[PDB]
Amino acid sequence: SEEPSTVIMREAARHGLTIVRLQPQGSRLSLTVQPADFQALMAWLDALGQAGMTTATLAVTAVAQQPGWVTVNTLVLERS
Amino acid sequence: EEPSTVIMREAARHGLTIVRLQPQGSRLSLTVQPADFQALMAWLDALGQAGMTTATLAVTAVAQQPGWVTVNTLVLER
Repeated sequence: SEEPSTVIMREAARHGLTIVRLQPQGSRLSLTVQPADFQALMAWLDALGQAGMTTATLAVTAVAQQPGWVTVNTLVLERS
Repeated sequence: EEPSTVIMREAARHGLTIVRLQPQGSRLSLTVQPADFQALMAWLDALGQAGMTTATLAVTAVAQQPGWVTVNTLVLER
């Protein structure tokens, strides 16, 4: 059905995420994302899960002086 | 309410098992057993709505169970 990049970018536009890099990682997808509002990042990951893309690795750390924001240290998704 | 009360009540509401909850001032370091990722995120969202932010999170998928993860690091901030 839809290619993963289409879903990822449509949902990134909806939830306010900036994609620095999207590249394959074996059969998975590695995403490099600019620092983000954690609530918006969770809403985006939930939308990707609804499109059949599970979160294989996620590591985030709060941004200094902005506790509700996080640096996305690692993000890897599985294809649908 | 004390942060541990909210954290433990909400973990039980989302089926998550806490095996260590260690205070570090305004930060709380947790050790959580492997979990359904959607439930883990729902718990963190409910904690955020109660004023407790996710300061550090590191998870990796469970091999052969893709919707599940191991919670390698979890630190919350009150």
